[PDB]
Amino acid sequence: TLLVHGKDAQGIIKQVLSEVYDAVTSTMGPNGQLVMIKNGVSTKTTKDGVTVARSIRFADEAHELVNRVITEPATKTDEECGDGTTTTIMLTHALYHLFKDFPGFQHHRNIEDLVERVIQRLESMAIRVEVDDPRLYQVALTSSNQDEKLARLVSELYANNKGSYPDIELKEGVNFEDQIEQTTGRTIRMFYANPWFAKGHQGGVTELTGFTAFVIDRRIDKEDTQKLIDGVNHLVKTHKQHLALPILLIARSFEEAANSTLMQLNAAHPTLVEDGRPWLIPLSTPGTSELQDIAVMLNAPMLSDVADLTKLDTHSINGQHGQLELGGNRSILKSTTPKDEDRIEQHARGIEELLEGFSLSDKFSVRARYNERRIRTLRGKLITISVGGETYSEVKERVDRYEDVVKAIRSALENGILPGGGVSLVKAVFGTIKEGLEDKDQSAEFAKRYINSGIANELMRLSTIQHKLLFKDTALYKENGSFHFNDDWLNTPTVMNLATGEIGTPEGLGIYDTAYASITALKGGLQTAKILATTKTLILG
Amino acid sequence: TLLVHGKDAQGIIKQVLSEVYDAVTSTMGPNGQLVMIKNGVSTKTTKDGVTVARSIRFADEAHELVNRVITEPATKTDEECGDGTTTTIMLTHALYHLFKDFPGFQHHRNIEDLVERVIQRLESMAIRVEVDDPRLYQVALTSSNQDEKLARLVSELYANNKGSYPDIELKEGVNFEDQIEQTTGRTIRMFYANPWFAKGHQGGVTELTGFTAFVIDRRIDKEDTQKLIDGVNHLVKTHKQHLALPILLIARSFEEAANSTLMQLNAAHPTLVEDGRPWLIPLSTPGTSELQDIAVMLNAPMLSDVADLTKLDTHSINGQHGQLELGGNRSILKSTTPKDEDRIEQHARGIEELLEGFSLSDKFSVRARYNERRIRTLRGKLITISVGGETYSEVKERVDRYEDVVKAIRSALENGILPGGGVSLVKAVFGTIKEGLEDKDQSAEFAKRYINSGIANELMRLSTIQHKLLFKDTALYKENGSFHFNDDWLNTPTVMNLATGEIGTPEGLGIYDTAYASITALKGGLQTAKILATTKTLILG
Amino acid sequence: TLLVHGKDAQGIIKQVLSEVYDAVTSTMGPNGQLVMIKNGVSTKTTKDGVTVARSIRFADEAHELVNRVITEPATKTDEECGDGTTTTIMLTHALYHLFKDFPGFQHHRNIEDLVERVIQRLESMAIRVEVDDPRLYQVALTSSNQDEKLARLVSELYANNKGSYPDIELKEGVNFEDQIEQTTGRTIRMFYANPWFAKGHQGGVTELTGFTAFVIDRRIDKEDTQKLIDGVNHLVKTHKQHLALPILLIARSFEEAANSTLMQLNAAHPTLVEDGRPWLIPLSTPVGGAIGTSELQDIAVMLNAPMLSDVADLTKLDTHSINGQHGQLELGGNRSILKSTTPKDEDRIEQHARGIEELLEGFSLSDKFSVRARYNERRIRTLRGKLITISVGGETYSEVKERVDRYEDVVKAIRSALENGILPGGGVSLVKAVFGTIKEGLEDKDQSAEFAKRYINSGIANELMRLSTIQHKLLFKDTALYKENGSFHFNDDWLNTPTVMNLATGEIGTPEGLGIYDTAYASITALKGGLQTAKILATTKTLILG
Repeated sequence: TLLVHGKDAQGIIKQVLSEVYDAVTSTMGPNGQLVMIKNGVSTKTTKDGVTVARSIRFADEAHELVNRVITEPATKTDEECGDGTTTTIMLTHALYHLFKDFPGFQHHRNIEDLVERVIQRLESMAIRVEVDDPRLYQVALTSSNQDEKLARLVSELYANNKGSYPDIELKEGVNFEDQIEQTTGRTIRMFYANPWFAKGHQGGVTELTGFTAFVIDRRIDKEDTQKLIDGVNHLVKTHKQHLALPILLIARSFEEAANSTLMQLNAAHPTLVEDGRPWLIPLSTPGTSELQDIAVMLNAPMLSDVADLTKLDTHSINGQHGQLELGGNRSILKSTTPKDEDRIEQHARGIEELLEGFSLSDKFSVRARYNERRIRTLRGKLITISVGGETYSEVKERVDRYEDVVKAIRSALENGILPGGGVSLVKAVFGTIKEGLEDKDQSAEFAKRYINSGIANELMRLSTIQHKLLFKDTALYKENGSFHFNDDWLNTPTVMNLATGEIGTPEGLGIYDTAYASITALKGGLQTAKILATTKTLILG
Repeated sequence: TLLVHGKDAQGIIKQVLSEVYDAVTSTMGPNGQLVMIKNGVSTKTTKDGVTVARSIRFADEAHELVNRVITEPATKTDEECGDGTTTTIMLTHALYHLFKDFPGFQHHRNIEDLVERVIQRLESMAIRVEVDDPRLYQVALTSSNQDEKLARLVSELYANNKGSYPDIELKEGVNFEDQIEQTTGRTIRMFYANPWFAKGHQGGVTELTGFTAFVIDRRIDKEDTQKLIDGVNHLVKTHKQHLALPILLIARSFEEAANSTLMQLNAAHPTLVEDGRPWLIPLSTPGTSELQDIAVMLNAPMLSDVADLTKLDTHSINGQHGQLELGGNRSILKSTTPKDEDRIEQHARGIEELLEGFSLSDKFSVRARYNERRIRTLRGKLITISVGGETYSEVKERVDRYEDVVKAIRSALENGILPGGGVSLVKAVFGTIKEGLEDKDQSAEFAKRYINSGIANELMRLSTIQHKLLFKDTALYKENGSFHFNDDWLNTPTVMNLATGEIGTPEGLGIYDTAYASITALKGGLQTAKILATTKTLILG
Repeated sequence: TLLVHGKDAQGIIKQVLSEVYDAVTSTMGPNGQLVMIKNGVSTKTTKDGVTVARSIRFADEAHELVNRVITEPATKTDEECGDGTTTTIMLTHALYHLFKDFPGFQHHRNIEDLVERVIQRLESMAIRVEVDDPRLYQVALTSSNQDEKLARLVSELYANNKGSYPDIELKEGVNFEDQIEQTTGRTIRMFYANPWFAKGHQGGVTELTGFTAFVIDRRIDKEDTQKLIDGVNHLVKTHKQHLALPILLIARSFEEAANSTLMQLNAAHPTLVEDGRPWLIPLSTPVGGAIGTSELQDIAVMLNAPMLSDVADLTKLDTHSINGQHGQLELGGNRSILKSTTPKDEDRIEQHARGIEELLEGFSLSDKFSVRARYNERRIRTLRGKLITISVGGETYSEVKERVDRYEDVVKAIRSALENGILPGGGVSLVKAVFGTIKEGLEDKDQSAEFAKRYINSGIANELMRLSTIQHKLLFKDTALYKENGSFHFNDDWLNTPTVMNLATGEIGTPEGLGIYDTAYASITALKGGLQTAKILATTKTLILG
């Protein structure tokens, strides 16, 4: 195949990045255009930044090779958070032109360094919103495409449950009206290894009022078949007196070689079978410390090896008499005694204490957010909303609109809130320039690198891009050719509510963004911009 | 694949909308042309708007992509009502030009708001015609191609049965004269799960003079096989004294796993078999509240779970001694005692009271119309007319002529009536402009948005389009180049009867349209127009 | 696929109609050209209008789409009557040019009404020929392509059998000479409801020497399944002593719901099965309407069957009502054929035939030419008709099968001649009908004011006169009628004594004098069908190829 080198590769990169920019940006604003996507023999018409980005294709192999670098990192890998895909592609294009404008390795190490200081300001500027705070409604109203009914309902659900963070699931209903099902119960990530072990022997929903759980770490296959026979028969023979059925063997993965062995082990002792219910259930989980949470909830001992089942005692074995609901998708706990809740809360505090002693940068990392996900599983309530409507298509669309509201409010309380309308980036850039210039200690170095170079000024012009796209062709850009920011506008910003038609501050009107989305957009935008600027060779072979 | 953006996309959209408009509109009027459609190795030649719309194809993928947005929403999704597809494509084309003529987001929100107020006028102008009202004869006389005998008979059939909406079936008779068979009986949506349960064990028409029905909600499969054995044997053993055979188990769906179980349960008690007839029949229905109607008709209790069959009493169990005719397509009730009719009428009033307390906009929704479909099932009589004539061909043609009359009268009473000839839309536009301008409170704002802009004036020109296509090349457009409306014509409109050849008022001559068709054409025309106007991107990958 | 709209659609339609017109019309006349058709690896050379029409193809889809509207209605649907396909295409082309010349919906509604009044004159002009009348020979001579031997033989077969109308079948013989087989046997319109009930259980030709028929009036479906079980088991149990198998249940229509029930009823009594033959056969008749009711009454009289209104009437029966015949019957998928009829039965049939004849004797002269009288005559002909089987011979194999087809054309012509009527040939009857209709409307002083405005002043009347001449022109151009001047023109005097030319002899005279006639049904249907297809082609503006 062909090999592209020199001015031609940098020629292709520029063209692809241009075409992707135009298609994704036109979506934004009050004059937001619509994109018409073909799928098979149907037509889907939308204005969703992610969906447009996911679906752009090119004919040439060279063009497509580049296209998988600008979209796909914020498209295929980004499965957890859908929002902030429009923004990342936007900043990539912006910062790419900054790198082309100040060439050479010495400038690049200065650009990368200033942008890194701006990121530190945005991480500081984040407003940590509380559960009771009414600002959640404004975030809910914006994310729901100006829904008055939905934004009221979801905001109330979090506000009424002051003390516990509600986990919300969605199902396609039957009626025209919506129906809410609130439950005081914990959701676990464990599920059936094989459908045979459930009630009715066909993957049903087995309800229990007593159990004895055991958490194994290893992935179980044909090699552990003998260790299970030695393990299970040890407890059934020796330690039967202090044992509440059924015995739950929670692990990472159960292969079909091991599942077939444990089916026969149930048949070996037919005396312990009560109303069809098998007395031994293998349970898989899709992350070592998630099983530690599973162990604490059900008073189960943590075991490394399968052969450790033999060496056990009354001190290690603890059979619970609560209430559990096993399932093919997930298991649900319900009845938790005051003695058990003391153990769970003590374990939850242990995770919280670890988060208290980390740096400010690591609080926004995957480490801290996973540890917060551990806490919420250990202390959470389940709510099931069945969404309704007039047709079939109107229901499933309303389901997606609910899911966007939930994702927005969850991340709002979790991560933070920043002034919307392309304002938080402008405040951060103008803040960091002023801070470095005003600080008389490093003012000599700061002026040489950024100010006198023209990097500082060029970076100010970039932050404006989002505010421009949002509020062009409106009454802000009416007085002159283009609106320009000053020192006063940083203290009291200026936007426009497109629904109402009024001018004010984002704090006054109520326009906000999720902090994690806007920060990741700048981090990811910087990395992808740098790669594109510094590529000189395309290999198609 | 290719990606179309900019002036090309709006260029493609403009062309496809043009070609579809020409092909569908040429059908309308006295000089109504004809379209010649190919299907396999034959030729269908028709002037049916829907059929033309359904069958238009394009060679290019870009062109076909857009074609699925203009035709297919009023073609593939519109299965309940065939009429009002020509009108919807007509208004789409009209309103698309209005959006291109007043560009920018600020104008668009004004257009959408004025058109919305026109819709509120048509919904108010609609004559909800009553059963006893003699205007049905005028609709019947128009639809039957000026039949004096047929329009009288069918109108009398509806008028004499004041209180019940008659369901009409048609059969090819034997005599010269027609013969009418009136029956005071209801049609139900239930039918056989398996052909074995019928008379003769091969899906026959089982006639009964007594039964004991039970309505289950759940979909029944292999999981409910044990619950049926426990349920059926409980009633047959304990509550046999107050039980009239056969026992009807009405539900949502019966799978083959459950049907085979209930076949064996019939064989378990051979003493209760009378003349071959199985004493237990499963009955499926293709909408939770439709089973509630089924429950009320047959004095059956509503049951959520299959296991609820065990916990039952003489208070809950009620065996009827009427007359029922079970069938593979549908079941038909006949003998209803005065005690039962009191229960049905009371339940029907409960549905009517719910409709009384809704908003005016929701009366034309799917919610209200489904609830009216519930009422008509609960209070509906079956009539069988056997159509006769001189030959064989004259009979089957007269059968079709009867069917068009029934379709017309049903839709007239159900939906509403409006003055035809493209007049009701002109009266609506000219009414709404006058109301807003005359109202001195909002006259200042109304003039700025609509009148001074030229929106109001341009909207008046669009309402004329249908009246133009219908009565061009005739004696209305004879005196001058083009006919123009005035203030006086709104009080006494002017059309032309194409059959007779006379000039008068639609009220005088007798030209009418169904209200739901004309309203939904404007609503659907507005949405599709807006989308086409605001699209800038076509993705073919 | 592509979409054709506007002036291009009307452009294609005009071209395809032109090519089909040229290919089919060239067949007609004394200078009648010949068409050479390719079929597989052989060559068929013919001057037959229908066969030319069926075989014309086009390459472009748009062209073939239009071609299926001009040919196929008078080609694929027209199975009963082959003749009058050349005539139908001819008039389509003519009336198409008329609709183009006077455009607009107001003109069109006037054209359709005038042509309708021409049709009414042709139906009035039809001469109802009698069996003994020698004119049938002239019709036979023209239809046989001037055969002296065949036209004599077939005309004699109808003339000698004065009283009974002969049904003629044709078979490929062995000898050089022809052989005639006359049989006293009737043809009935009943046939199998389902192929299972026949001999071999696959729609075969079941031959019987005894039966017990029962004629039901109603159309039978799923509603009558219980009434059949009660009915059949009543006769099989109670009245088995006076019952000759099989039991024939003749009715209007048997639906598949009822047929499946009667299959099981045969299986219920396996003792009465003889050599595979099912003892119960449902039999349908394609009639419909209250005119159609009385054809089943003929079916009832032939087989000594009782007339029954309802299916439930099968229960209340007795030895007086039930009558099992011991004749001979041949059941079939197309039609059933009776053969052996005892002198006792023939007395009942002739008495019933006289009852229909007496009804025709006491009606007015105008009503004798109506649908009522002609249908009642069709009843008589079925009740008194004989079966004749002619085995056609010749020198080779190909000469035999060609002569078979030439026989079939003569039979079809003479049948329809006696049935429908006779009109003066040579494109004379259409000219007489048009010139009659114009003169009648103009001379009638009551409606003369309106008639002049719509037709005469418009130039429609005069343009319609020019069209009726088209057939006469094609037939007698390049001959001594069109010799004195450039073109022959009709006058007032020629309507009283028309002028043609016998192409065989070479003489000038009147069609009545020389002996040139057409079947009335063919000429009427050509005008009706030509008008409908012409209207469609003129008013089409769009072609969808997807």
